[PDB]
Amino acid sequence: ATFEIVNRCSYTVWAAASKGDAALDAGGRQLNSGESWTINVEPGTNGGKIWARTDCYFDDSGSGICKTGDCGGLLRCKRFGRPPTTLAEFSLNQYGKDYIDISNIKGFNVPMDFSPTTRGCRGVRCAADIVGQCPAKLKAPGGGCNDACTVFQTSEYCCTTGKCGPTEYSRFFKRLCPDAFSYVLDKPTTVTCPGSSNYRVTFCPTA
Repeated sequence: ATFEIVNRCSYTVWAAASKGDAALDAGGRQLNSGESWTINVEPGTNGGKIWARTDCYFDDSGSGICKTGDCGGLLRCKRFGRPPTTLAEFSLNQYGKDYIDISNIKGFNVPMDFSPTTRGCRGVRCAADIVGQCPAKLKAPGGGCNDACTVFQTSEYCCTTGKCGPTEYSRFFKRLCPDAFSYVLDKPTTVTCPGSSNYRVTFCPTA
């Protein structure tokens, strides 16, 4: 599958692509404003994620640190990133279908559109100014807006035991971005696409 990752933000972002135990394609790339990166994602990739990282620096060996979304200090991500991270999530060729979503469960850093570039299903977007509107306790010191699980680390917010429900914090993300997951047990906003679709992830999508 082809994924085009496009940075339309005014700021640089360091794109990342991983399935949690390995990079997808090169795993990461610096994208200055307006740049894109086209990757190949293998068919059958399950539990893949693409995200932006902000305010990074790396040395010539590709080791360094990002203020949002850092993946073990690497340019070329092998593992998922540190919150806060707006997440484009996908599982491909799953019993004949692809499944895509955007999630704020791990917070929000950069606005995102995640759309097919082939026919037959909708895209989703979360492009409200969540960072500017972020409630005080969720503001991350390095920038972006943490989820309440990362901040409070209890099942009330993490949905590890019993049956978690919405909180004022989850409702904040949901109100700003109805089409993204706001907590683990949110009513799903996943889109079912034809198997073997192609996609575009756009940071700071055009309104």
